Amino acid sequence: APSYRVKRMDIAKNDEECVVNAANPRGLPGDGVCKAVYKKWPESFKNSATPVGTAKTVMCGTYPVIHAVGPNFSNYSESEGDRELAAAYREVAKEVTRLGVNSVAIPLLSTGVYSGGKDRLTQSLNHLFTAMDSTDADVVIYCRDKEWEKKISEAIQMRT
Ligand SMILES: O=C(O)c1nc(=O)[nH]c2ccccc12
Repeated sequence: APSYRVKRMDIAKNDEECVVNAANPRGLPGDGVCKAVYKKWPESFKNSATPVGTAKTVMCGTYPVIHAVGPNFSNYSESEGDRELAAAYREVAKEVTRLGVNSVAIPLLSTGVYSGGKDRLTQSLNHLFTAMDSTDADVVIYCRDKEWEKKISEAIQMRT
């Protein structure tokens, strides 16, 4: 029976069958999640560019890296940003299904330097649930903060 879990650790050390990179539309290495991700799967960045609100899979050997591009809320209106964030997660669910994986390691898109300086834990996590609820995969959400870990865990436990 597929589950949602949260882990406070480096997504580059995930124990899942594939990883979602919080990517930029240029397909460039970047910093944060994208940094450790670039260092662990650099060959996954070959032709990894995909537009805001989309996801693109690049294989690193047989290990799929799903480059998902959340909106930078600095650049987007709240309404248009929300739509692009929902869309990015929809494309992640499609890739996860197409790959036939049993599990996926995923960050909360648009919650760091793309957040526009605002707390988007609930906004981002709800878009993640909406997309991934139609999939068969175990989902492991990776965060770095302790508080965020607690809140994500509570939101997971609240649905069951
Ligand atoms: O803020 C983020 O977590 C984030 N979400 C994303 O979808 N893409 C990003 C690309 C570069 C840096 C940060 C990000």
